[PDB]
Amino acid sequence: KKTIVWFRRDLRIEDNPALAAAAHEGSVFPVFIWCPEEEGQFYPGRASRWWMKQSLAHLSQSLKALGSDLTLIKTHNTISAILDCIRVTGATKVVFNHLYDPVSLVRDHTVKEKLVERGISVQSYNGDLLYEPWEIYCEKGKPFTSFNSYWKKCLDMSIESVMLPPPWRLMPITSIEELGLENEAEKPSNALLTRAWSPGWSNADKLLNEFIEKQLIDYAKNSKKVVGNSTSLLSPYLHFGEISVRHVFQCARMKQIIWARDKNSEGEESADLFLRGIGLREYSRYICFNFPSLLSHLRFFPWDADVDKFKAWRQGRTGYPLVDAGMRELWATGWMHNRIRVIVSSFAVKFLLLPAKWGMKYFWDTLLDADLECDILGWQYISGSIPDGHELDRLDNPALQGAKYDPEGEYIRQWLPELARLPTEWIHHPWDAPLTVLKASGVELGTNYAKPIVDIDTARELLAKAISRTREAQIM
Amino acid sequence: KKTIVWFRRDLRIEDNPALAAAAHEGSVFPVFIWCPEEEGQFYPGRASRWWMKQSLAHLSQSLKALGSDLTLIKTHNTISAILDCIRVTGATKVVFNHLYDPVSLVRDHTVKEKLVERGISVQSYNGDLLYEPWEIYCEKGKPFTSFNSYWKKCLDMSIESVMLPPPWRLMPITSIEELGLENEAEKPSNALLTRAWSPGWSNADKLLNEFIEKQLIDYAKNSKKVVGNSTSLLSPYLHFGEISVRHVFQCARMKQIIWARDKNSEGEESADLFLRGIGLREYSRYICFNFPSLLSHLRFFPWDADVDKFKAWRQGRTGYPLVDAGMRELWATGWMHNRIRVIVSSFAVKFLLLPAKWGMKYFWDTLLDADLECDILGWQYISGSIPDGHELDRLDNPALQGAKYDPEGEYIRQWLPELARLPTEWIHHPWDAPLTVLKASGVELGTNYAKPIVDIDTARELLAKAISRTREAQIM
Amino acid sequence: KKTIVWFRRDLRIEDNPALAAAAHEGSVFPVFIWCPEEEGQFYPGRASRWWMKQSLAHLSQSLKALGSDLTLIKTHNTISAILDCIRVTGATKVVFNHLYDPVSLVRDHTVKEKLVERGISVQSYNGDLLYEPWEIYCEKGKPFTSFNSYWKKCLDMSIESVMLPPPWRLMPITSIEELGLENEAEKPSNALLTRAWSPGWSNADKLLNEFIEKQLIDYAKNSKKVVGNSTSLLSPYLHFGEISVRHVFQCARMKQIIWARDKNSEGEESADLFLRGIGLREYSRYICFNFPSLLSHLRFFPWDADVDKFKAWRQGRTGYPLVDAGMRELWATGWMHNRIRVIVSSFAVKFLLLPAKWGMKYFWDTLLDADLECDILGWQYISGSIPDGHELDRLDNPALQGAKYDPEGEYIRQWLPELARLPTEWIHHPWDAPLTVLKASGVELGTNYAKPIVDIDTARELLAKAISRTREAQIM
Amino acid sequence: KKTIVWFRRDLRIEDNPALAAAAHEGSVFPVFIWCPEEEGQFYPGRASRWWMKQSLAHLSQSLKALGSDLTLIKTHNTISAILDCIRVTGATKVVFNHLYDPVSLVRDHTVKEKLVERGISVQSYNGDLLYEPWEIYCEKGKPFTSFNSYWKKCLDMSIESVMLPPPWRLMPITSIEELGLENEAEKPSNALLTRAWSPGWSNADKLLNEFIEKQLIDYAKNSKKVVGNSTSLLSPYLHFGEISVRHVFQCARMKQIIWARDKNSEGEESADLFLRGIGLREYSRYICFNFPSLLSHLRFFPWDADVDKFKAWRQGRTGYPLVDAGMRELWATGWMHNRIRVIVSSFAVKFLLLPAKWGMKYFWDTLLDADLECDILGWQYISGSIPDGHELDRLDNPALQGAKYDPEGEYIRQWLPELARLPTEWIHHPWDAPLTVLKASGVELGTNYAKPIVDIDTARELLAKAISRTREAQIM
Ligand SMILES: Cc1cc2nc3c(=O)[nH]c(=O)nc-3n(C[C@H](O)[C@H](O)[C@H](O)COP(=O)(O)OP(=O)(O)OC[C@H]3O[C@@H](n4cnc5c(N)ncnc54)[C@H](O)[C@@H]3O)c2cc1C
Ligand SMILES: Cc1cc2nc3c(=O)[nH]c(=O)nc-3n(C[C@H](O)[C@H](O)[C@H](O)COP(=O)(O)OP(=O)(O)OC[C@H]3O[C@@H](n4cnc5c(N)ncnc54)[C@H](O)[C@@H]3O)c2cc1C
Repeated sequence: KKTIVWFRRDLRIEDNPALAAAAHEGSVFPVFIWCPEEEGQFYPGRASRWWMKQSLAHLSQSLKALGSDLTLIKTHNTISAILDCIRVTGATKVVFNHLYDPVSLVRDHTVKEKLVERGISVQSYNGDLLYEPWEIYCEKGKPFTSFNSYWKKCLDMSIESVMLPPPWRLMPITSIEELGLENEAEKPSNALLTRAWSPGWSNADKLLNEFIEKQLIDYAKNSKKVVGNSTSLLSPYLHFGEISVRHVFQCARMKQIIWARDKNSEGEESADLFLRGIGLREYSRYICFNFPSLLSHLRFFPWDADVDKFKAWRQGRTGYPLVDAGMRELWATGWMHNRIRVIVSSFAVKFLLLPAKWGMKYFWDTLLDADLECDILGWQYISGSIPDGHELDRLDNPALQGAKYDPEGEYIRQWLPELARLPTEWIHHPWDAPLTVLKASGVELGTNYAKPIVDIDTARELLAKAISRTREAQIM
Repeated sequence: KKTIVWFRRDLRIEDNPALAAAAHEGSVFPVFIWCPEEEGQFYPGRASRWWMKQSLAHLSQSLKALGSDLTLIKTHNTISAILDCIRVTGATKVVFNHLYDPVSLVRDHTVKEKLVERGISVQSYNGDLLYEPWEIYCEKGKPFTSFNSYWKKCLDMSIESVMLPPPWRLMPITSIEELGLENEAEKPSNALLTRAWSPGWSNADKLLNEFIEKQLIDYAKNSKKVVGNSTSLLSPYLHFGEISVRHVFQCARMKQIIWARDKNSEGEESADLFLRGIGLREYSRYICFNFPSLLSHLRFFPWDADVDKFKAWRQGRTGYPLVDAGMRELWATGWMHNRIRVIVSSFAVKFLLLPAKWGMKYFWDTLLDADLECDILGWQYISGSIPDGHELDRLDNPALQGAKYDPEGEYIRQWLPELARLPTEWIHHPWDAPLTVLKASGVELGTNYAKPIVDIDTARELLAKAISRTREAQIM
Repeated sequence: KKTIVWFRRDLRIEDNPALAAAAHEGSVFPVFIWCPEEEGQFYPGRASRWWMKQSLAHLSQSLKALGSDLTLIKTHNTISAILDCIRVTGATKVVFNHLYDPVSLVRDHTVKEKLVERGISVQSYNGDLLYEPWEIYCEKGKPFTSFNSYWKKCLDMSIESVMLPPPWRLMPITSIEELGLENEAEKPSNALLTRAWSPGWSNADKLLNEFIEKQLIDYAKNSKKVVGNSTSLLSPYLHFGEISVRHVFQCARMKQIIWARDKNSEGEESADLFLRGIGLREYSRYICFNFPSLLSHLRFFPWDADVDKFKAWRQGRTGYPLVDAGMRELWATGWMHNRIRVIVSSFAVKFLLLPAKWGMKYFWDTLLDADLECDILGWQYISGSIPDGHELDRLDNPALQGAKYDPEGEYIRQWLPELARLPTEWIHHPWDAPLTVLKASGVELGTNYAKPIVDIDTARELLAKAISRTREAQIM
Repeated sequence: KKTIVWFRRDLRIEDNPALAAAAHEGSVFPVFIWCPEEEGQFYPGRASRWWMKQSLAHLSQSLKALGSDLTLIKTHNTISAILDCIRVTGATKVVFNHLYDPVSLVRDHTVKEKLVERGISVQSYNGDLLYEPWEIYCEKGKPFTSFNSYWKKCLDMSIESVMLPPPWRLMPITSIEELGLENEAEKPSNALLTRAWSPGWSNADKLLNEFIEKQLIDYAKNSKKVVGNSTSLLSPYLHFGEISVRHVFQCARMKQIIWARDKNSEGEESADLFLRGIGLREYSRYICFNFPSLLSHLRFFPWDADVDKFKAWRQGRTGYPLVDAGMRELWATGWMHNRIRVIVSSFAVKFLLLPAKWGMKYFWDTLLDADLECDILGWQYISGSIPDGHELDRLDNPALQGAKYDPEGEYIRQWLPELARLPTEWIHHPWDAPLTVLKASGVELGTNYAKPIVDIDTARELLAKAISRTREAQIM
C-alpha cells in the first residue's frame, strides 16, 4: 500500500533490493534519517560527513527523475523517528537493507520489536555482501578463523546472487534540513576535497568502467606501487553503497573469460588478485559478525603519552620521507594507498609508541572511506592480533620499504618538493647520506628538512624492553 | 680547401650559415673549445654546464650521421687554441657565427687580428638574430632607446632573412674529454634535471611543433597564468642556439595567415603577442650592442648585508607563498615563468633589500637559460633602470599579484602541499587569515608553515627612508 | 554423473543455462549433431552453412580452454544419433535449450519419448527468449494477435530473467568431420564473405560494445537511413545464439538510466526504439508458437511464371536503382538493411508479380541471418497477411522511397558506380530524366545502364486486374 | 606606383614572388583574364574549368582578407585586355610568373613587346620550378636527354631557392562575370566532383600536412598499390599552383633528416623516392623548353578507326576488369593512380589500336590535373618515344599487372561490385576461369559481365603485323 524505503548506507538505485521490492505493489517514498548520537564513539568523522552531504543531494535528484522526493529527519533516536514518519504518511511497511557493524546489529534488532507494537511489517534485505555470513561454514558447520580458508569456500559455494535492474517508475501522492553535516569554519577547507573526488552513484559507475578498461590489466604487477594510479580508487564508493559489489564481481568475471580466451595470462592473473581484495571486504564483515576492548593483546603495553610527538606525526614533520609524504597526501586528499597506510601506522605504533587508540581516532576523522569493519581489520593486521598478520617483534627498514612501494622516488618528490634534487639511493633515508651529497642538493637537515625525531636504533631497543614487560605483566 | 667550423652557441645543423657555407667547397671538421676563464665573472653556472654537456653529445652523433667528428679542446685562451688546431690539421679557413654580449665582442675582435698574422681567412656569420643591430635606426640614423619604438621598425624593415637547408654530406679525411663540466659530488643531483628537460636540437624541433599545435592558440589570454603550461618552454633551446629564431618567425607567420582566413581573431591576436616576446630577445641584444657597473642608478642605496635572510630566500622559507613556491620550482626544475621571476626578484630587492648583485649571481647558477643579455634586461626592468620599466617607489600587494598569475591557487598547492586545504581567498597571504580558518586546515604559523620574515608595513616604510637617502647621497 | 550438452543454435558459453546446469554435478561433454534432412524444405542455405562452419570451430576451441572437446555426429535422424552417443559414453542425462520453429517443436516432442524408453533423464531450458510464449496473455488468458498489444504486456510482466555467468571449469574423462557444410566449387567464393563478417561468440560481444558506445545514441533518427552503419548488425549473431538476448536487454536498460539522468532525451528515446526491434524478434516466435500453406490469402492470385524476369531480379539488372543496389549488396555481403528488404521484395511481388515462394527461397539461400520465424513475419508484412502490415493495393513511388532511405543518393553511388555523376533528383528514377541531363553524365539507357524492365504504369494496372480476379476466384 | 599582379596559374599567396614584389612599393590590384581561345586545341577541358571556377572564388576572398579585390576580364586576346586594364586604372607596372608550355612561351614573348609600345615596365618571375631549365646543363654546357642524367645534376646544383612569406597588407584605392566556365546542362553533374575534391590553396596546405604525417613513411613500399590512398593526391593542386613546389621540397628534406637521426632507413628511403616524383614534374618542363606533330614515330601506323570501340572504352565495358575499374573511377572522381593511367592507355593503343590522339583528347576532358607538359611525357612513356620508356613490341599480361597493383583484388571489387564474389586468382582475367567457378559466383559472361571485346592473342598478332608495316612505310 504505502512503503518507506529507509536509506542508510546504500545510496544508489541500481541493484537496490529494498527499493526494487517496494516499487512492485504501491506507493513509495524514500527516507534518510540522520541520527549520529546512537553511534556513540563511532560518530562519523569530518571528511565522511562531507561525502554524505554531497551524495544525498546526488541521490535526491535521481529519485526525482524517477518521480519521488527524499524525506530527511534529524533525531537523537532513529527508532522514534521512523515511527513518527509512519504516523504522518500513513504507511504500512518499512523496507531497508542490512548492516553488519556491531552497533547497527543491536540497533536493528530493537527497531523490529519497536514496530510490531504498532503492527507494521518490517522487511530487511541484503545489499552489501556476496553471501551472508551465516552461509559460509567449515565441514563441521563452524565459522572460519583465517582469510584464505574463508575465501576458498566462497569461490565454491554452489550459488551466487544476481543484479536487479532499477525500477521504471516510483509513486508518491505527496522534512528537516539535516544539513547539519558540517561547521561553518571548516566549510571552505572541506570543499577543497572536490579537487580529487566526486561523490554520487553516477560517478561510481564511471570509475568502475575507467578501471576495468585501463589498469585492471596491470594490477598483478602494479598493486603495490604508490607511484601512479594503479588501484581502482573505489573504496569511498563501496563504503557508502553507491556501487554494488555484486555488480563488480559480475563485470570482473566477464573480463576474465575474454582474457583467458586470448591467452592473456597476466591480465587473467590480475583479475584473480583484484577479486581477492574484494574478498577482504567480505571477510571484515565476517569476523565482525562472528567475533564482535578491540586490541586486548596490547593492554599492558607501556605507551609513551607524548602529545607533541602526536602533533609532529599528523603534520608530517618526522624526518622520515615515506611517513611525511603519506601524512601530507592524507591531509590533502583524504585517501592513501594501502601500503602507505601500513607504513604510517606501523610508524605510530612501533617507533613513536603512541597509543593505537590515538591513531585510530585520527584515521576516523581524516579518511573518506572510514569504515568500522575495515578499520578494525587494518589495525589488527599491523599490531599482530590476526593469526596471518604482521609480526610485532619486527621493525621495517626505511630503505627496503622505500624500494618496494616507491622504487624511483617519485612519490616522495611529488609530496615533498624540497627533496626533488636528492638522488634515489638516499631519498628514503637522508640521515645516512654523506655530507657533500646533502649539500649538492639544497638540503640541510634541521633547517629546511627535519632531522629524524627518533633514531631507528633507539626505538628498536626501546620496543624490545617494552615488549618484554607486557609479557610478564600479563602472566601476573 | 680545409675549413674549421667553430661551434660556440649555435648547437644545431639546420639554418647554420657557417656550417652550410663551409660544406660547399671542400673538407670540413667541427670544433668546440671550452674556455671558461675568458668570461671572468660570467663563467657559466652549474645548471648551464649540465645542459652544454648533454647537447654537445647530441650534436656530435648528428654530425657523425652526416659523416664527420666533433673535436674538443680545453684552454685558458681560445685564440691560442684554434691556432694550434689549424697547425695540426693544416686548415686554411675558420668560419663561425656572431655573438653580441660585450665579453665576446672584444674577444672576437682580437681573434681576427690574431689570425691574419698566420694568413688565415676568417669569416663570421649571423645565426642568432632577425636583423643585425646596425640595420635598425631612427629617421636621423640613430639607435632607439625604447622597445616599442624599436619593434615597430623591425616589422617594417623592407627585407627579411631566410632559412638555409642543412648540408647533404660533410667530408673530413681524419681531442680532450673537456667533460670537466660537472663536479663528482654535484653529478647525481644534476642528473635529476632530466625529469623536466631534454637537451639537443632534435628536441627543440619537437617542442616548437608541440607549442604551435597546442597552446599558441590560447597565448593571448593565458601567457600570464602560471597554472598550466601556457608558454612555449623554448628559452634554453633558444639560448644555446638549438632552434633557429628565423625558423620560429617563419612558422608563426604562416599559422597567422591560416587563422586570419578562418576569422579566428583570438588565435591571430595570440600569434602577434608571441612574436612580441621574440622581439624582446632581439631588443636585449640591441641595447647590449649600443649601450654596453650595470645598475648604477642604485649605487648609494643602503643595502642590508644579512646573509641568513639570503639563506631563507633561496630555501623558500620566507612565509610568502608565491615567493616560496617560485623558489622551490626554480631549485627543482631550473626554470620559472616570467611573471614569477618578477615576483621573486622584486621581493629580494624591495622587501629584504639585499644587494641585487647577490640575487643575479644566484639566478646565474640555477637557471638553465641564464643568458647574459636577457638577465641584464630583466634585472633592469624590475629596478627601474629602463624608461618603460617598473617603478621603484611601489611595492606589490601579495593578494593582488596572487589573483593575477594564480587565480585558483593551484600553483601554490602544487609546490607547497602543506597549504592544500587552505581556501583561495587566504592562500597568498596566510598571516591575514582569522585564527579558526587557519586551524580548520592543518596550519599553525611558525611550526609547519613559516611566519612572514619581514612584515609588509615594515619594509614599505624602510624603503621610503632608504629611497630618500640615495636621492641626497647622489646630489653630493 | 555424465551429461550431454546438445548444442543446436546456442553457440556460446555465457548465459547458457543448459551448459551451466550440467557443470554443477559431474562430467560434461558437448555434442553438435548435423542432421539437415529432418528440416525438409528448410534445409539450411549456402551462406548459413558457411557461418555454422566458422563458429563451430570458434566454439570448439573455447570449450577446450575450459577443458573439454566438442563431439560431432552426422545422421539423417538425430534422435537415433544422440541415443547412439549415450551408449558409447555411458551418459545418464541430456540437457539442451528450447527452439520454437514448428519443425523443431514436433522433433523435440518425439526425442523426449524416444529416451525414456532407455531411462535417460531429459531436461530442456530457455536460452533464446525474454519470456516464454505461454506466459504473455490477455485479460481473459488468451494470446494476442497484434504486436503493440503484445509488447505493452511484456514491458509490464511482474518478472524478468537473469544472466548466468559461465562455468569455471568443465570435466570429461575422454567424432565425424561433419565438415560437409560446403561444396568444393563454392568454397573460395564463400570465403569472400569474411571481408564483412566474422562469426563466433567473442565477436558478437565486440559488436554489442561497439554499437552501445557509438551509434545507439543516434538510432531514433538514423534507423531508416541505409547510408552509413546506423543499425547494430547483430542479426546473424542473434540467429545462431552467439549473443544472449537477455544480455542485450540488461545492457541497453542500463544505458537508458544514465541518459535519463543527463536529460539526454534523444539518446533515451533511441534506447526505447531499439528494444522495440528486439521485441519484434520475440513476437515472431510468439505467433509461430500460437498460430503455426503460409501465405494462403494469396492462393488464387495470377502469378507470372517468367524465369528470365527472375534472373534479371537476382542479377540486379532491372533498371530501378534502389532495387539493383540492394540486390548487389545482398550478393556481395549477405546482409541488407531492413528497409531495403522491404523494397526488393515488394518489387518482386507487386511489379514483376513472380510467385512469393520463388523469392523466399532465394532469401533463404543468400542471407546469413536466414531465420525461419523472422522470414515468415517479414514476408507476411509486405504481402498484407498481418493486420498491422502493409496494404496490398498500393505500389510505392521510387522517388519517394528513395528520398526516405537514401536522401543524398550515396547508397546508389556506392553499389552502382556507373551512376556516380547523376544528380540526386534523378538518381532513383533515371527514365524520367531529360535527355541532356543523362548525357551530361555518362549514361545512355540500354547500353551502360538498363531500361526499366516493366514500366510503373504497366504493372500498376496489371495488379488491379490481378487483384480483382482473386477476389472472385475466392468467393467461388 | 600602381602594379597589376596578373594571376594565370599561380592561385596562391604564399611563396608568390610576383605578388610579394608588388607589395613592397605602392598600390596593388590583382587580375585574372580568361582567354581560352589563344590556347587553340589546348582549350581547357570540362573538369579543369570546374576547378578554376572553385579556386578563383577561394583566392578572391583571401585577397579581400588582405585588403584588395580580384578583377576579371574576358577577351579573345589577352594582350589587348591587360593593356585596356592599364588605361582604366592608370597602372605603370605589370608583374606575373613564368609558364613553360610552348603556347604560353610565344604568347608571353609577344606581350612584352606589346607593352613597351606604351612604356609599361614588365617583370616576370619564377614561381613553378626549383631551377630554371637554362641552368641545368651537362659538362659541355648542353641540355640533357634522359631523366636520371638530369636529376643527378639538380641534386648537386650549388644553390637552391627560398620560400617567401606572404605580404602583410595590400593597398588598392578602388569586372566581368567570366563565370562562363560551365554549361547549364553539365552544371549539376560537375558539382558531384566535390565528393572527392576541394579546390583552393588552403586545402592544398592541409593535404600536404596530411601526407607528410600519415603515408609519406610507407611510400617506398606502397607507391605502386592502387588499393588504399598511398600517394599524396596533390597533382591538381600542383597544376594550378595552389601549393608551392619549393615549399614541398623544403618540408620533405626536413622530415628526411629526422628519420635519418632515428635510423628509420625505410622512412628515409621513402622521402628520397617521393622527391624523384617531383623531379619528373621538373623534367616535363625541361624537355618542353628544349625540345618543343607530337608522336611522330607513329605516323605510318595503321590505326583502326572504330568509334564504337571508343565508346566501349570510355564506358568501361571492355571485359577487362582492371581497365573497366580504372575507367569507372576516372569518370566518377576525375583522378587515377599513375599505374592505372599506364594500364588504360596501353590498352587503348596496343589492344584496340585506336589513334592516340583520340585518347589524349579524352584525358584532356576528364582529368582534373590535365597538364600540357605532363600529358606529353606520359603519352610518350607508353608509346616508346622516350629513350628510357616502355617498349612498343610488348603487351602486358592482365594477371601479372593485376597482381602488381591490385594484389588482393580490392580495387576491382570497389569499382565493379558485380565481381565481388569472384576469387582473386581469376578476378583480373574472368574468361580463363572454369565454368563452375564462374557460376559459383553470380557471373555469366555476356549477360551481367561483358565478354572481352578483343581476345589477347588476336591483338598480339594484329600488332606484330601492324608494327612491321610502319617499319617499311617509313623507309619509303
Ligand atoms: C591501518 C589500515 C586501516 C584501514 N582502514 C580502512 C578503512 O577505514 N576503510 C576501508 O575501506 N579500508 C581500510 N583499509 C584497507 C585499505 O587501506 C583500503 O581498502 C584500500 O586503500 C582501498 O583503496 P582502493 O579502492 O584503491 O583499493 P583496491 O585495490 O582497488 O581494492 C578494491 C576494493 O577492495 C576493498 N579492499 C581492498 N583492500 C582491502 C583491505 N585490505 N581490507 C578491506 N577491504 C579492502 C576496498 O573496498 C577497495 O575499494 C585499511 C588498511 C589498513 C592497513
Ligand atoms: C522480407 C523480410 C525478410 C526478413 N527476413 C529476415 C530473416 O530471415 N532473418 C532475420 O533475422 N530478420 C529478417 N527480417 C527482419 C530484418 O530485415 C532484420 O532483422 C534486420 O535487417 C536486422 O538487422 P540489424 O541487426 O542491423 O537490425 P537492428 O535494427 O540492429 O535490429 C536489432 C535486432 O532485432 C531483431 N529485429 C530487428 N528488426 C526486426 C524485424 N523487423 N523482425 C524481426 N526481428 C527484427 C534482429 O535480431 C536484429 O538483430 C526480414 C524482414 C523482411 C522485411
